[PDB]
Formats: sequence, structure tokens, C-alpha cells
Amino acid sequence: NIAANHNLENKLIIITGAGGVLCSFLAKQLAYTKANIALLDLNFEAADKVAKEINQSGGKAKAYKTNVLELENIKEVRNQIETDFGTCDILINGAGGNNPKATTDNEFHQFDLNETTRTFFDLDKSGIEFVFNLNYLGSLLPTQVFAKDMLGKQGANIINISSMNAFTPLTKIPAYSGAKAAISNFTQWLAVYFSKVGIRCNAIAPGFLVSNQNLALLFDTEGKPTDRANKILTNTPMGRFGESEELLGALLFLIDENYSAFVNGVVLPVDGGFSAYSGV
Amino acid sequence: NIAANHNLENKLIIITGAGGVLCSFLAKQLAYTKANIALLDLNFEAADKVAKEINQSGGKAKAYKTNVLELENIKEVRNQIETDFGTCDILINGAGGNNPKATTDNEFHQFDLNETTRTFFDLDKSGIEFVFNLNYLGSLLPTQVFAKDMLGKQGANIINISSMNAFTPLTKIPAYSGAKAAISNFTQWLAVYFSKVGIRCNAIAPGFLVSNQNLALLFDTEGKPTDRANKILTNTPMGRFGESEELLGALLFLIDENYSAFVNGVVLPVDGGFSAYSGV
Ligand SMILES: NC(=O)c1ccc[n+]([C@@H]2O[C@H](COP(=O)([O-])OP(=O)(O)OC[C@H]3O[C@@H](n4cnc5c(N)ncnc54)[C@H](O)[C@@H]3O)[C@@H](O)[C@H]2O)c1
Ligand SMILES: NC(=O)c1ccc[n+]([C@@H]2O[C@H](COP(=O)([O-])OP(=O)(O)OC[C@H]3O[C@@H](n4cnc5c(N)ncnc54)[C@H](O)[C@@H]3O)[C@@H](O)[C@H]2O)c1
Repeated sequence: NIAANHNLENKLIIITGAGGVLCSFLAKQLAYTKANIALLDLNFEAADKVAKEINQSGGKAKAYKTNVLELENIKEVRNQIETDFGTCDILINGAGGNNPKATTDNEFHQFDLNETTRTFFDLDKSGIEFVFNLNYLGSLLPTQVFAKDMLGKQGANIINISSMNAFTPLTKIPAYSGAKAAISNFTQWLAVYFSKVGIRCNAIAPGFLVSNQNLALLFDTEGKPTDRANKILTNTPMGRFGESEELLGALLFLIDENYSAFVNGVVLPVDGGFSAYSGV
Repeated sequence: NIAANHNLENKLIIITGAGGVLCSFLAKQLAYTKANIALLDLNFEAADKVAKEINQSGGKAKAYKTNVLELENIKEVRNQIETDFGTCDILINGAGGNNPKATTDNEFHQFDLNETTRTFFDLDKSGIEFVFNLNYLGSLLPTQVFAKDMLGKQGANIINISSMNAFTPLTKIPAYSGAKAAISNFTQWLAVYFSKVGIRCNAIAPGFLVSNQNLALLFDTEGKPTDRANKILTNTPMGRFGESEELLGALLFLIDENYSAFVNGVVLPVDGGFSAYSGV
């Protein structure tokens, strides 16, 4: 495991959205750095599954039911973590994602759309708010709580998770795209804000990844690749979807001061060349 | 040494501009990956000094006098390297640099500058040509020679070296800024061109670094920064120059397929936050 190359013994990594697909994979690999891992998620059972796997594999982890949108809940969790492990060294803001209420059915408006089609005009204010809250405030509020504890600590840093959308928006998903542009911006803002007290901030922008959770979404109901999947492959030079494991190197690089002490305020694409391609 | 984390035993790393400040330092560290290192430079003595140090420490290196602008010379050197080590796995295009004839004395034009000041109007065509030749063709021609050999080799990849000045240009240095903008662009072009045959191409964009060779250029005022150095420091969030050591992590990240298999066409800033800040 390449994570074993990076000695983070006695450091505490706090990971939000830890029960999710990407973060649960990454959390399990980060255990091999010998760090203590706190797994924060609204879904305690999902995070606790990850904690059990880590502990069974010889690592050190614990799950904490947390709502990243509720500041005083995060603060309570921070106190429990202090009892169990200590205070934060590395914060990974993994909580995030999109939802159907802020997604259109159609790539483009048209003059001949079926009445059942959810268009731009059908997106609910609360759906848009939900996406921005989760993907921006859900990183900002944990950063307020845990960065306070990181102040002054050698090697402290923050990781946010951006998206291809932050570079150029994707069709159908305006709120998610806008919120990820905002978190890319916030990454740079934080890097500058904390630049005199030694907390770096960087982001990983994954490209198009596949997992067993989204595999079925890449096909229509008859098992043919969707037009969107075909467009993704067409506009990805390496001609494939990425895998979760392909984010691990970037994460280790950015969180390990021996590798990235002078790397700060970067949004690092891991995307098979997608953002380097014109389409032509 | 973190380079020892990355097993490149029996692979061949070809480094151009190897006798230079940054590349000589990085080549010495890459020897700890156990790769064979070929050190290419127009200054044989400078490259051979590095080869001797690497070999004395138990590494495997050889220097080769090369002009990266002369295709037939690069081809002859490629043949020599095949005899000594074999064929290229990883190419680092480190040859590059500016020329005083393509640089102004003044950051901005004014009326009634004295005759002695070298202004925009004094920039020499041959100096501008020199900078573009060295920084763009000086990467493209070795890539033509050595990528031919990398075809079919698992894990093969190309590294270019860009600059801050590629993102927005720096005062006084139009040609060097333009040529590095062009190599950033070429990095993306190569990534796409080789994307269906398994050769990644990425670039590192070092920010403002200090070395033994430029220390007395940055701190002239005995140990107070020069006016340019003060501009750099005030516009770098981390408030310091970078060191050669602080580029190694990024290099290892990008050249090791275990870390960066899906990272392609990226230009990675290593700059203390410079690119994330606008001075306000
Ligand atoms: N999956 C991808 O391919 C991909 C690509 C680019 C970016 N991202 C981003 O990566 C991050 C993780 O994505 P994912 O697909 O693995 O997510 P996921 O949907 O699989 O999991 C998200 C996790 O966040 C939890 N969560 C939701 N609301 C919460 C809240 N208020 N407080 C605490 N926890 C909450 C959920 O319970 C869940 O466990 C997100 O920021 C996502 O936007 C994902
Ligand atoms: N030094 C920095 O802080 C910095 C910052 C950003 C980018 N860069 C870029 O990093 C790379 C190395 O920079 P450096 O400062 O260490 O350079 P350097 O001037 O110290 O060394 C450059 C090397 O290239 C060799 N060279 C010149 N012309 C050649 C030719 N035609 N064929 C073969 N070799 C030739 C030189 O002999 C020299 O050894 C360059 O591309 C530079 O543009 C450097």
C-alpha cells in the first residue's frame, strides 16, 4: 500500500462524509499511514462500518454521528474526539454531493419538451439551497471548528473536494456546479487566510469516476451506455472512467508535508486529461 | 529520503538540462529510486559532476553532452544511452531558461527614461528567438526522440517544467513568459496526443525558488531583499521563497504510476500560494 510510505503516526485525520463511497475507500487506505482516523457522517452506521474495517485491519479509527451543517453539533463531536484521540492535524472535507431536486432531465432547453420533463424552470429554491449548503457550508463550518485546533501545528492542512464542474460547468446540474466553483474559490481563500499561521489548504478535483454505487447510472434501462457516458468517454483523453484508488496518490501527496510543504491553494485535477482537452 | 519510497529500479530516467541548479538537485534525489539516470546537458562538465556524485553514493548515472535543439545530436545520444542503459521510461525536459537580450530593465514604460535603460523597444529579435527555441523546441525535439522508445512501456511518462510566468506574465520578461505559456499548452497537447497509447504528460510550475546561485540576486541589499524580491515575497502568501527540495514530492507524485495513473495533462503549481493570491 502506498499509504504505508507516509508516516502519520500520532496524527489525527478528521474525515467528513466518511461513510460515502470515495471517503470510505480513502479512509481505509489512510489507516496504513498509522494516523488516528475520526470518521464523521450523518449516517452513523455507514461510518461505523468503515471504523470497524479499519480497526480489524490493525488501524485506529472511530465513527461520530455528525451533521456538518449544524455548528454546535460539530463542536460537540470535536469535544468527543478530543477525549478519544486529541485534536485535528489534517481535515478532509468529504461531505458533499448532488441531488435530483437540483438536477434537470434535459441537457438543453428545447421548444418541444415533454410536459413531464423537469427543466431549469422546475428547479426548486430549496433544492438549490440544499446543494449549496452541503457543498460549501458543509466544508466551511467543520473548517471553523477544527482549524481552530490546528493553529500553529506543524504540518496541519485542509483538503477540500472539488469537481470538473468547477473548471467548466456540466449540463443538467447548475447548483452542484456553482457550489463546486465556490469550494474551489474557498480553497484558495483559505490557503491565503491561513498563510501566516501554517495551515495549508488544497483541493482534489476528481474527474469522472465509477463505483458500484453509480455503475447502473452509466447505462439506460436496457443496458446500453447512456449518451452522457459516451460523451464522458469521448471527452476524456485516457478514454475511461477513473476509480477511487486513483485518488489516493493525490491525497497522500497533498497531506504529507514532506511531499507538499510549498504546495498551497491548488485545485488538483485527477481526471484522465479531461480538463486538458478542448473536444476538438 | 522520500525518493526511496518509489521503486524505479532498472528503469531509465532521462533528464535534460541536468547540470542546472534544480535538475542537478532533483537528479541526485531520483537516484534513490534506484533508476538509471541519464544526465543530458550542453555543459558536459556540469552534468558529469552530478553523475560522479550519484555514482559515488551507490547510484547509477551517466552524463551525455547534448544540444536539445539539434535532432541529429539527440539521436546520437539516444543510441549511446541504449548501449549503456537501454531505452527511456521517464523523460524530464529540464532544459530551459531566459536570456538578457529578451529582458527589459524597466517594469513599465515611462516618458524621459534615460538612454541607458533597456526598454521594450530594445528587445532583440535573436534573443527572443533563443528563448522560444530553448524552452519549446528544446522540449519537443527530445520528446520526439525518446517518446518513440517509450511506446509500449508500462508507466512511461513525460515531465515538462513550466513557470508562474505561464499563468500571467511577469514584468520585464516577455519572451520567457510567452515560451513557458507555450510549454504549458504543449504539455496538454502531448497528454491528449499520447492518451490512447499509455504515455502521460504533466508539468510542474515551480514558483519563486532560492538557491546558492541566485541568493546574491535576491538579497543584494546585503540581506535585505531587492525590490523585485520584495514584490515576490509580498505576493506570496507563505511569505518566503521555495527550496529545490520542495519540488521533489511533486516530481515523484507525477512520475510514479502508483500515485498518478489518472493524472494527465496537469500543470501543477509549487508556489507557496502565489497563484491563489491577487495581492489584495
Ligand atoms: N463520487 C464521485 O465520482 C465524485 C466526483 C467528484 C467530486 N465528488 C465529491 O466527493 C465527495 C464525496 O462524494 P461521494 O460520491 O463519495 O459521496 P456519497 O454520496 O457517496 O457520500 C456522502 C456522504 O456524506 C454524508 N452526508 C450527507 N449529508 C451530510 C451532512 N449534512 N453531515 C454529515 N454527513 C453528511 C452522507 O451520509 C454520505 O455518507 C463529495 O464532495 C463529492 O461532491 C465526488
Ligand atoms: N530555477 C528556478 O527557480 C525555476 C523556476 C521556474 C522554472 N524554471 C525552469 O526549470 C528548468 C531548470 O531551471 P534552472 O534554473 O535549474 O536552469 P539552469 O540555468 O541552472 O540550468 C539549465 C541547464 O540547461 C543547460 N542548457 C542550456 N542550453 C542547452 C541546450 N541547448 N541543450 C542542452 N542543455 C542546455 C544548461 O547547460 C544548464 O545546465 C528550466 O526549464 C527553467 O526554465 C526554473
